[PDB]
Amino acid sequence: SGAIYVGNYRVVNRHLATHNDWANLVWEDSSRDLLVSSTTAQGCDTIARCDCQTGVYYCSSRRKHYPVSFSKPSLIFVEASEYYPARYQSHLMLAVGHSEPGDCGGILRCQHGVVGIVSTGGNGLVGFADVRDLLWLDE
Ligand SMILES: NC(=O)[C@H]1CCCN(C(=O)Cc2cccnc2N)C1
Ligand SMILES: [Zn+2]
Repeated sequence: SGAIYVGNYRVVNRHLATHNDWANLVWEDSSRDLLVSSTTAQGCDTIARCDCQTGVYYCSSRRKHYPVSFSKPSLIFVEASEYYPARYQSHLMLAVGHSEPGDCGGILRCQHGVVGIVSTGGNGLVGFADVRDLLWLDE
């Protein structure tokens, strides 16, 4: 679990969005595993606007943060799960690191701010849904 709180927006993994997230829907994209909902309170976070390929993510299944090198956002095949059929997930960045289901929502940050959230994993890999291209989050 986990979310990004920026301005009057909450960014979560689409597959973990609550009834309240869907009742206050701003934008969602199944191909990216992202959903953004509106909030009444002003959020705690800054979004990175950069091309960093290194940063640090929070791994809830270890209660720890780990440094990672990650690929540029791209279209990557993701196996079928209970939440989606087998498909290509876009804007996804992979890195070598620990992740379990439950780790989705952990933030990846670089020195400029929030880069994205954990969205996929397994086999010693961790995948992050990129948010740096969503310029409207702080416009
Ligand atoms: N389609 C998606 O974005 C995900 C939906 C939930 C299930 N998916 C995983 O990759 C979970 C996972 C498996 C094993 C270790 N770590 C993990 N985070 C795919
Ligand atoms: Zn950066």
